[PDB]
Amino acid sequence: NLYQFKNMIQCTVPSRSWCDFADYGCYCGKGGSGTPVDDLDRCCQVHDNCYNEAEKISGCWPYFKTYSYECSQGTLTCKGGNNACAAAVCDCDRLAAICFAGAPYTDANYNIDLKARCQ
Repeated sequence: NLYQFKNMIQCTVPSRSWCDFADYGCYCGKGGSGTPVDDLDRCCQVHDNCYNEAEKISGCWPYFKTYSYECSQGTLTCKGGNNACAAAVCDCDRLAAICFAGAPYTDANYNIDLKARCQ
């Protein structure tokens, strides 16, 4: 669920407030449309596409699905016991939090005009 994804970001990018990733580019912090603006926005495009794919599983709602995962000593682990939906959504979130860690953050891309730039 999103609360869990917020915590994953806090796990991999503790130098940034989680909120920096909540409204960035065309894809970070919504469903997403148009052309990703940079590397970090591409993390988010893949994250969003990953959620769209997980939505094909019956009863699977990525924003709301509570999975089982661990954050400790700089490492994210999606745990055994996750059903197909949980395991899919957890992996979406885990792969995204890692991507965020290695991607540059450009302040100009925070809170851009989605209607004009993301068509």
